[PDB]
Order: sequence, then C-alpha cells, then structure tokens
Amino acid sequence: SSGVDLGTENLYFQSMPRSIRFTAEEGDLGFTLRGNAPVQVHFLDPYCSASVAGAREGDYIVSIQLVDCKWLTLSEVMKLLKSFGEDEIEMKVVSLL
Amino acid sequence: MHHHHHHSSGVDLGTENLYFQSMPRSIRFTAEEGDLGFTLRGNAPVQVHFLDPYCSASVAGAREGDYIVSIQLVDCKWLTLSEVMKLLKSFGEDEIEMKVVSLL
Repeated sequence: SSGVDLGTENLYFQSMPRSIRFTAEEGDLGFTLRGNAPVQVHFLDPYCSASVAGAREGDYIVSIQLVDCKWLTLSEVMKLLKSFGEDEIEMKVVSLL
Repeated sequence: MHHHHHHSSGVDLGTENLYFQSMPRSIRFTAEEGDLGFTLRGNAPVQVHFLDPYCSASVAGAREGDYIVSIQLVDCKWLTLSEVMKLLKSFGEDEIEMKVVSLL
C-alpha cells in the first residue's frame, strides 16, 4: 500500500480535533498543563480516565464542550476544568497544531 | 470519597513517559534514492510533518510532530526550515543521524 496514503491519513488523525470524554475521578484530573493559547497536556497519569480516553502527553486542548480554548491561558483552562468537579468533562484535543 | 487503586504508581510511569518524550533521541536513517520520506514544517526548531510509515526514518522511530534538535553534532535548534532541508539534502544517500524530541 501507498506510504503517502497512510502517512497523510495519519496526519489527518493527528491534526483533527478529537473528543475526549472523561472524569476527574475524586477531583483529581490526572494531568498537568503547560503553555498558553492553546494549553498543552504535559504530565499524564496513564491510569486516569483522560488517558484511557486517549488523551496523550503534548496534546493541545482546543475546546471544552462548546467553549473555545484556543486563545485561553493556562490559568483559564485550569479554572474551566476545575468547574466540572467530578462531573463528565468533554474536551477536544489535537496532537498536532 | 477517596478510593485506593491498587496498581503501579501512575506518577512514576507518567513522569517516565515525559522523560522519554522530552529527551533527545538518536534516529539513524537513510534517504533511499535521495527520498527522505518526510516533510518538514516550522522554524527553530523544525518539525517532522508528513511521514511515510515505510521510510527508514519512520522505522527508526521518528514520528509526526517530532522536533529536530540536531543532525550529527550540528545544532538544529535555531535553524530555519530551509537550513534544515539543506543540511539533510547534503547527505545524499549516506547515513543520516539526527536527534529528535517529541515534546519541546
């Protein structure tokens, strides 16, 4: 099969926003965040629900439900995620910006 | 509220993963027929973008989004896309060693 077909398909996958539905079980988000606009997932506990849902280190958070996160600071994205408590969180991430 | 979860430390594993993705790693590969098998994007550092999964760079473990930090003992951290391309072109079909990081 064509390496150009597979590789460009891979690129699409890594570049298109994908939906991660997860919980900060017991308040604990299971990852740290880094940078601004967009903010990036840094440390990620492999056992946490965000990881199990396919979040990865280095992913950029582009939205939390229908709230745009592309232009938000680290502090702002943290405050948004904190607001969910233990309820269901949906965010979209991209592995390549 | 809090439950104990019996398994290895997620913090141990996660921080180890971060080290792996953050420390420069050596990729030794060849551009068979001068065909490098990947495109490049951005500046200082330049990033691997498209990557043919059949190419030697891929087989060596390069990935999409990796940042090129060195080519042999030439520092690439501050180089433009054009400069990095000219460096890689210079190898022709000879062995290329570059170091990449997955997280910058």
